[PDB]
Amino acid sequence: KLPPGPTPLPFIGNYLQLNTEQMYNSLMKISERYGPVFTIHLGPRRVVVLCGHDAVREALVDQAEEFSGRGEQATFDWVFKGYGVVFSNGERAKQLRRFSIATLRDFGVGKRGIEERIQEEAGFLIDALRGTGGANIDPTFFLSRTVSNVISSIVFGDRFDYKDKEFLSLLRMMLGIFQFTSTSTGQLYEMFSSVMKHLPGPQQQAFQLLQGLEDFIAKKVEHNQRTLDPNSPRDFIDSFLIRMQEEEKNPNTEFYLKNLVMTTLNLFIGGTETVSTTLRYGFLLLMKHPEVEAKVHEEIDRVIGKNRQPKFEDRAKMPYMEAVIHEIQRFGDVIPMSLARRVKKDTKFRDFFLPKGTEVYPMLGSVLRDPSFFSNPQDFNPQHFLNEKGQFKKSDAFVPFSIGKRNCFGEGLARMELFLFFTTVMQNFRLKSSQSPKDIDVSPKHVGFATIPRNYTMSFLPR
Ligand code: HEM
Ligand SMILES: CC[C@@H]1C(=O)OC[C@@H]1Cc1cncn1C
Repeated sequence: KLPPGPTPLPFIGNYLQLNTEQMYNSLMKISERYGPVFTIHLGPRRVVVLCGHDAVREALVDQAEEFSGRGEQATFDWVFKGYGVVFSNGERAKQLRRFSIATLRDFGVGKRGIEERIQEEAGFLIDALRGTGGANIDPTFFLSRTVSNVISSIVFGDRFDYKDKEFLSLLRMMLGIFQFTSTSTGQLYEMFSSVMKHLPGPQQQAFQLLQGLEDFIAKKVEHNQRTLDPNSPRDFIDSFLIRMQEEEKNPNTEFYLKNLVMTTLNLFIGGTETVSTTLRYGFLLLMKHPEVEAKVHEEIDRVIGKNRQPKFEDRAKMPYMEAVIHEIQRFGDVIPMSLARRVKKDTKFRDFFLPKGTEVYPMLGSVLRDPSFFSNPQDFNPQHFLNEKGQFKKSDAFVPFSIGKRNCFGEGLARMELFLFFTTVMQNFRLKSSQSPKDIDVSPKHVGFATIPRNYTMSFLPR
């Protein structure tokens, strides 16, 4: 009655069928044998796996409510423990998601306000990139300081100074955690956390980075409590603390300190790491494909010029830039197995029985690379989202933010960030790799919870 899958052994589950260094490939290799919907055992953790566009959409959209429960990511749940928007369920999820979405809008997300903040911030990236004097540099922290400063703008009330040593520290913590969760040890941790959380190893270093990010948030919150004005909120934290006051006589309220610290931490991490990684992978992809970079320059110079900052409405007159970013996201596949979902109830799904609480892995990478939706799925080719005529061609398999009821509500900010950061860098600079185009490896360095591109250096040269 459960979907078919390979026979597990007691406790270790399907250990013998999985290579934890390549979870995505192992699962895809299993899906080739069993079909697109299968049951896998991550140790004693039973998970149903959805591969391909049709399986992912049929579950997450066509049966949206049923598949709207949140599952586990054990590394991250070490600190969160079900608190905060991302890892919450039921009433807690309803309440925090509604609040988060509305308070981000109040602070300019999808509005003129945040567009101005992003333009300013891009401005500061531009100056910082000129300041290398065309140097061969690691762009990791330049990109990530810039990106993080936007969400930090919204949640903490001010940006970080690029020279701030504590800022760099947090960014290393973030990079560190995503790194770990995409290593074989990270993925074994997903299978055997109840043992491994008590064992020395890279787990312990990852928990310590998570604890450092937690301590920094709770000290930012403590500061806000001590200085709050209930009639003029400075930031997201302020808004949340005001609601905590209004709610202190509701006995069943989800608005309390632990949910504030953990939601704020979801936002800070969310709004920092994915867009940053996307950009870094982006500049690698473009350096590997000079023909695509040249076509980008052409369009920016024609539609925008050189005399001003790019804006968000510029998107509508720029078919090719939209297709490069969509293709960057589709190739990049930054979060390849989504965040895990779970069935809210005993559930019937295309002739299988899913008991209440069964964890579900929507293989977003299998949709981004579904050969029914994309011609040569393993090639970076911006034409994947283009008319024969050259107009922007959408895709139902374009799913890097997932779909359904618990879909990324950061999509709006991220899309605005990607566009303005990519064009404003492209307008002001051309990209020059440390090796020739043919010797650049664009294959990932780590794939697990995230797709992590290889360490590289590059140069930014003015036009
Ligand atoms: C390149 C950019 C981004 C990518 C690829 C991405 C990807 C994802 C994915 C795959 C999920 C899981 C959704 C699901 O379970 O169906 C998610 C959820 C989430 N994301 Fe993002 N995201 C991005 C940007 C952002 C930004 C900028 C923020 C914060 C401003 C953010 C915050 C969140 C939050 C809070 C959730 C939890 C949704 C929920 O459980 O209700 N993300 N994102
Ligand atoms: C594993 C959950 C991570 C967290 O703490 O909150 C969001 C984050 C994952 C994520 C979702 N959207 C972008 N990111 C980087």
